[PDB]
Amino acid sequence: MTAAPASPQQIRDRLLQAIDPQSNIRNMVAVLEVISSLEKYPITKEALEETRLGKLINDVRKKTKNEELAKRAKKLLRSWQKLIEPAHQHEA
Repeated sequence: MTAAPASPQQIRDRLLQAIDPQSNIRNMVAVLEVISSLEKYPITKEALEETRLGKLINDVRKKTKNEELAKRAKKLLRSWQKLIEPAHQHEA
């Protein structure tokens, strides 16, 4: 459900209904909606800390759709990581 979540807080709610708070998967199919959404909507930096999506980075790293993709994802994640390390080359 929901083709466009837009705001990061709503993504968190969708994550927790797919997995246990202890970061283990109950429904991979439900997880796929979260990652597929994140592929269309990258989490903003102030929202990343606000909604605490950094834990999602930990879980998606191991439970991502494609293990090879997790290596590629770093390019996208760097747009978020700019809050700890200067990364704002062209997405300004």
